[PDB]
Amino acid sequence: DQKTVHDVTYDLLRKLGLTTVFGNPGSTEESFLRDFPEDFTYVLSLQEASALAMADGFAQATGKPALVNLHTAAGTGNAMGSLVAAYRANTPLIITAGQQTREMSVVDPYLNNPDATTMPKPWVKWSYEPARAEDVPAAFMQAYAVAMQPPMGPVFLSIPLDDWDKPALGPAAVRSVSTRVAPDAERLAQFAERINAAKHPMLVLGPEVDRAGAWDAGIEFAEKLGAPVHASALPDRMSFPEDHPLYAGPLPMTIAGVEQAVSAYDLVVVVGAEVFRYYPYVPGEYLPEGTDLLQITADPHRSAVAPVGDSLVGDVGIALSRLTELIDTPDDRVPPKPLVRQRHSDIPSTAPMTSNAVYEVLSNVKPDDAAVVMESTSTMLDLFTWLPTTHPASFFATGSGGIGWGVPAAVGIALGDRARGVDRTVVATIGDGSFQYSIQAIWTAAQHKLPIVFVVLRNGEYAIPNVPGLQLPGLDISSIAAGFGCRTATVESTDMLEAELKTALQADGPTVLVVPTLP
Amino acid sequence: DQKTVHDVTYDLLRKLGLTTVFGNPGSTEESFLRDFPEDFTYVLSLQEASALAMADGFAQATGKPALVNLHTAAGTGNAMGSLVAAYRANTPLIITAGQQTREMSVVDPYLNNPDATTMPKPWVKWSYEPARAEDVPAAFMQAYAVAMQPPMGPVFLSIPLDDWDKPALGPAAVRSVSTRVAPDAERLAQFAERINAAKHPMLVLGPEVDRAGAWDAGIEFAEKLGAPVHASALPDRMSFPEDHPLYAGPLPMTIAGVEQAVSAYDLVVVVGAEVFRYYPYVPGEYLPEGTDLLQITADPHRSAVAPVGDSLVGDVGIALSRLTELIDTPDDRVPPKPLVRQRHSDIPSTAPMTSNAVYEVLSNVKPDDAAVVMESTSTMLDLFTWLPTTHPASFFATGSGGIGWGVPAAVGIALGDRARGVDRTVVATIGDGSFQYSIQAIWTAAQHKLPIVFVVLRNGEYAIPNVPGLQLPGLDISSIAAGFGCRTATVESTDMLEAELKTALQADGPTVLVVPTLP
Amino acid sequence: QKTVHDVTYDLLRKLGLTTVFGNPGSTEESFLRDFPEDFTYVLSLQEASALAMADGFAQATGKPALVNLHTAAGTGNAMGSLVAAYRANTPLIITAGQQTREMSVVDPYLNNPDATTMPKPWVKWSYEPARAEDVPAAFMQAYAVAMQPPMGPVFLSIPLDDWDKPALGPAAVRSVSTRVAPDAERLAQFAERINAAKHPMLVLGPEVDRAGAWDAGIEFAEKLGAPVHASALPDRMSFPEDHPLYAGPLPMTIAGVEQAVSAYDLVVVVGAEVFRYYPYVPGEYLPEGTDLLQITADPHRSAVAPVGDSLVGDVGIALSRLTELIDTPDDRVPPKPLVRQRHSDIPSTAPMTSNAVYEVLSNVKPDDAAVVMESTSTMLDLFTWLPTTHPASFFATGSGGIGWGVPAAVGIALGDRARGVDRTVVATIGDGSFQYSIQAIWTAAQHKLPIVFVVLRNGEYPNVPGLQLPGLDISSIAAGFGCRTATVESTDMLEAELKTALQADGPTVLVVPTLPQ
Ligand SMILES: [Mg+2]
Ligand SMILES: [Mg+2]
Ligand SMILES: [Mg+2]
Repeated sequence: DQKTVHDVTYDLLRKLGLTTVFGNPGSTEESFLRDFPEDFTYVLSLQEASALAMADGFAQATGKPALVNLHTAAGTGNAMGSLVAAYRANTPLIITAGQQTREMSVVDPYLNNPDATTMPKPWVKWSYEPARAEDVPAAFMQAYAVAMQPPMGPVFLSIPLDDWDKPALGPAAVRSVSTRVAPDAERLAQFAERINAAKHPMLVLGPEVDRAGAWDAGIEFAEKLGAPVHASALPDRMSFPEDHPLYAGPLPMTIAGVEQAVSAYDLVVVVGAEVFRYYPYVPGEYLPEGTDLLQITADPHRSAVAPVGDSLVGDVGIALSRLTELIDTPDDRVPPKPLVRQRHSDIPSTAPMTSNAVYEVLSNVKPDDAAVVMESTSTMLDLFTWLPTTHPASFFATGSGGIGWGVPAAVGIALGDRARGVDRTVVATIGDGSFQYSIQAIWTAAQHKLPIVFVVLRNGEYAIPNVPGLQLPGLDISSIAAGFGCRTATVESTDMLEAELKTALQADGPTVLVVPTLP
Repeated sequence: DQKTVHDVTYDLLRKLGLTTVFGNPGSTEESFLRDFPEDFTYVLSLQEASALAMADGFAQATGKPALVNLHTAAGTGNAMGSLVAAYRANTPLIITAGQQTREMSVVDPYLNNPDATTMPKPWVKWSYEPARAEDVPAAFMQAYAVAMQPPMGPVFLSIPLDDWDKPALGPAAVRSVSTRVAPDAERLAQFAERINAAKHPMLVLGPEVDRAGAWDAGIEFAEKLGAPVHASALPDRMSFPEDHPLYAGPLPMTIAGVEQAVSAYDLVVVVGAEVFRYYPYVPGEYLPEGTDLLQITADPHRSAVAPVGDSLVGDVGIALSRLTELIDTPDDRVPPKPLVRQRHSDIPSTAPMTSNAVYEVLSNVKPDDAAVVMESTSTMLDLFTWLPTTHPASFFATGSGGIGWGVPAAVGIALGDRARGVDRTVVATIGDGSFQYSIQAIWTAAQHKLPIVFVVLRNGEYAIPNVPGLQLPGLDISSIAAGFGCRTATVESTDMLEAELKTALQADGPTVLVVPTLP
Repeated sequence: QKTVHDVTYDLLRKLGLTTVFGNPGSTEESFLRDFPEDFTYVLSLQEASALAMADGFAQATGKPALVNLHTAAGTGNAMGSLVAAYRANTPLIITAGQQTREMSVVDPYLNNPDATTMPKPWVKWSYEPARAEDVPAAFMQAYAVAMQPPMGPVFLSIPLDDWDKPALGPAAVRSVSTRVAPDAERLAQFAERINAAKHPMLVLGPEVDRAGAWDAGIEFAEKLGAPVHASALPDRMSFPEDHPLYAGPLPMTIAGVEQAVSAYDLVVVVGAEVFRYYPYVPGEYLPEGTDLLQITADPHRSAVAPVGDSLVGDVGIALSRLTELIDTPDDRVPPKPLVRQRHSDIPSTAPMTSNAVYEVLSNVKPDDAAVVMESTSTMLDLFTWLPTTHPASFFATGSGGIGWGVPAAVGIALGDRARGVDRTVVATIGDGSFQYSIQAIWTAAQHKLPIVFVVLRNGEYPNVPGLQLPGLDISSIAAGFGCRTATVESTDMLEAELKTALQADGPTVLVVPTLPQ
């Protein structure tokens, strides 16, 4: 009748709010999952890359940590790609895996996970296997503490399967931690003074802003400062309304490009974005002479690696509210030149159509409060042109740039919306290559009847001389989708796209719309 | 006109025989894959877990190392589960990933893979990123050297994308290494003396024997010794003919079970198997009093972790041939009690049928020289009963116990058979849960028109109190298979199974046969 | 025309990293070549001493310091000191030479393969640049990582051919946050919880002194009016031990601390671990009815706490702000000042008790001296006779590992001299501890540092082997390394030799025969 480690750990998890587990069960996790409490929810994915990316989307949508459970070394390993994405997104995930029993692990038995704590390195804030069964509950509290303290991120706990049935020491202590630190006030005041002195400042608001819930504070600061506001290149979140008069669009993604974009300004203020998220290499100066840079981030790693600038560490939400109070109202600052999207319509059109046609049709039917998930690199321009983000927490893309994230993340986001009482649709625009990586995640969408519309752009190739492995012939994506239980159609025209979109928006459960598009 | 690192590295790869690359291409790998030589082959998989497991099967079937190419941290991470399997199988894989350019990596740009060498740890023999572009070719030679020296295993090389276009130092030196070491002759002679002295010896021949090409040598030794011959529990390879009069079947998979199985013997000789591959925990003595143990393995890690016994390190093929010469012909050794399979027939039967029905139908139609790939844990007894392995290199299962291996490994094995000029069919029996993990691999089978028959046992659940996540409703596996380009049928009876099997064996290209079976 | 070497030293000068501690070897030659005239190289005879000396120098100056070590071998020799620097949150930039990129692929002699793994898990960051041209930016990055809170050591491995390559241009000079502030809203909740307490108790730990928050701590403590404990096993002391609210160090066991807090309804832990336990004696971490708040600059220390609600933030900022936030408590009947049981063993002949030794010390110790302590067995005597009354005036090993105090004392004195603080360092070191890093006293002699090493000689560190230290003439060893020395025969002679040592130029080693205990 004594409480076991299992009893008191689930009791702690409930108090912490960790009542949803994403995973794929195996033998080494049976003692953990056995007698799963009735008020907890287990979300099954067919493959671990999907489980962890789903948890990532869930955690991001709920603004709360999520628990993942993986099958020893094999399952942990399958999730390592999604782990990089979660780590780059600063998502508070508690990743657990079963481990062989302490009674046999010394002989390295079948499905042992030797040196388990090394495996997820270097992509976790913390990796741990308790020295004894009795500390499993405190280890969970600690995992939550590490994950949730800034900057947030995933952690790993390996638990020998025999631990769970051991007598507990007693109830687990329930702790709470700082999820924010504030900027040093004296340094923040120094930054404000430098900002007041600028003649031609520019403001960059990156993904940390939306993740801090600081959308409104960013707007209030941006409007007082009166400067043009850029977003991050290659954003995994969007943190400032893209229809705002001050919006100047995403930064370029190269050194030379950013150099040229900032050369008009005497000061760049970067809040919640890296300095800078560069992708392809085009040589230049990180910062052109005559342009100074300030950086504000909650992640000391991001200020540490910055090639240039003066930085400070602090929650970006606190920083923005405070900066608003500290800066002067500029004297007659000249309104930035409005951002103009080169829109032209390719509607109507028959399949195969341009990606430009596809995104315009989407913008005509997309509900105003829908969330957009993006995983189609060849079509970023189309998303920018036709689907501006105008609400907080309504745009998501891979934290790392690795694909196979958006499909399971969409399932996680919709599960998250349902848990937090938000009624909206998730629209995911995914390339056909990207769609294949974690295609099995759509089964979970169908199983939970999630309002997700997956719009798959089928052009028969990957989004990239004589390079092998780019072509994707011989895929009937509708059959696969139907096979996994999703509603589906292959669209023949912009009219059919529009009509199927309207039907999908009203359906119970997810739909996969396959849209043939041009290469 | 000067040779680049790219020129001379592919020249070296060709000389080494590394002319097939398994992977999934990305931006950070473009400079590697560009101008891919015409006589090389690129095998595309839709997801990295599949790419690496496919390479694993290819390498095992060809008896030669294979090259894998993965997309920076994201792609490396997606493959980590299959990496554990390859590492546990001692498969010589050279795993490479692209890395961000040396011109920008210091600022941790998008898709950088910081501390890349730590990531695949602890599941590689060696992990390396060259200190300069010019050493890339020597680093490949070294990767091959480490992978190929005993015990074989996978290695990891991370290559900054800018390296490939740098001027080479000159042609790369071509080296060759030992792929075997021999047992210390004086210690092996000591072991032979101990064997001569046994009154009731037993012999265990594990997966290293088949991987060493030592099938015949194992038979010759086993026949001279006259002892019963067990196989490994949970075998990833089978190394001794299962229809042999001396065959006593696989060992049990628990401590108590093995204890009881070996207690009749005064000496257990374990060649090329772990001591012992235990799975579930049932307490006992590793070795009962009165029973001694000798262990011979090419992997010092396996002798190091053994709880009991005297061991020696050496190639198992060399050891077996030599032991044959060293041991006495036993005087009138009593023939072991024959192994009797509890066969009873459930043919004919309508769907859903017993797994016993399914495997008997398979045994009636399976070509004698077919390879079997196994990934259906709830049906190991059926495989044992109806599909004995009677040829070398004709049985394969996951190295680690992690599922999602057999489907892509089957594709790799068939590609391997085609490369090495062996004409045979691969029959893969896969559970429905297992089939989902790396389901996209079947697209590669269809793209290369491989003679693979995937027999999927659909019982609606995973092969395992109150445990969540075991049920798999709402999957139409035929639609998915057809969607990926494979021939397919859903069988309704043993008659239909037999007929579809015969049709599949004659088809060009793979077939997925979905067989409804009982829970 | 400018090389990587040129622009890196230029950047280091601008960062203030102008003193280098180490012992140079072949693989460092290219780094140290043409060492600029305005930089200072402090040589130690062994690497453990070099890093611990850099630790003390950085703690004393309140600035980062650079350490340069000889490839795998030299880095390895310093790993024990690295643990101490890492536990103390000292911002040290540790560099080591590496074999040339031209050869390292063949694993040549003195190569350091997988260099970045070696100092793990005891650095915040470990790195070997992907190319020569990134070396200057790597140094800026190392500074950034070490200096951002919580501070700590980092490791850079530099292939020896990198230094002579052409630089890309001047290195960008960046500045970073060295503090974050508490979340104001969370701090305000903590303040409310403090106001609601009937009988709170305050713990002030080593972070407070490292943040220069001695005054803020006094101000807050005096307004709250609660008893004030210090950390067990302190590496710094942050609150005057002659203050009327001072209750002494916490016990060092679970059962002990459980008992110590049981009178209080709320424990407020600022800049101390929760809690620094050493021997195991079982209990509950907190008794029922006692709650705990924890404020630390190190997220690791809040993460591992077994109990409590915590927040992360600079402890100086938190203290100053808490003072403004809490109520003025009413009806103050103040806790009575701590009464130490003091009974003299003076005068006395050697071998004397440590009780005698410390009282003699208290009689002659300059009021503004720094104490460096490494004698676990005599902590009670230090508490009894040598209370810490000024900020930044007590130092002991960050980790618990011995061999730290001697080199640290050398670095502290060099740091005082660098920052223009005129004071004496008094180090009280057991005779076993004095041996680990005894070569460090050579650097003290070489730089003529005002350090008085008081070595408590009792011939030991049961039944456990390896505890006996016979056949050591420490006085002759010290003189051999160039230090003034004396073996004292009585309290009178101890006192006399102390006065001479405090007046002498350069360090003195006083060997004091003490009774075992
Ligand atoms: Mg495409
Ligand atoms: Mg099944
Ligand atoms: Mg002593």
